Amino acid sequence: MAAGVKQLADDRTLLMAGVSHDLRTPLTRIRLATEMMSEQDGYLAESINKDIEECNAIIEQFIDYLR
Amino acid sequence: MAAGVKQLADDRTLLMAGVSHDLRTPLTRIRLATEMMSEQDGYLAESINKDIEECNAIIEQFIDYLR
Repeated sequence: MAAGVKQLADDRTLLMAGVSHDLRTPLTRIRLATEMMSEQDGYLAESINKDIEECNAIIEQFIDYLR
Repeated sequence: MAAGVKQLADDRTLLMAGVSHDLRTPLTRIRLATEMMSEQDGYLAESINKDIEECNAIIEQFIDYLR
């Protein structure tokens, strides 16, 4: 295949296992951190897992221009 | 200037204001969320602002191959 392409792939799988793999370990430790005060004020606990949901949206929106 | 370049810039300033701008709003809300249990266990509070410090390191290391 003649074309010359070295920056048109390996980004969707490299951006998840690349950044996610590391940003996924902090929500777990803090899962229990906020889970503790999640009783005196469950609010925080969800405020975390929620920022995580937005973390997945930002990854697909910022990856939309990395193909 | 003859060369043809459309993917060799606008990435360092587009990756900070691009991703940071959004990932910086969750540490503030949680700044107070964990700040609450930061007394019954300040540990968590720092566990957050710390993941943030690593958030800046990961951005410069993942940006090192985006020039």
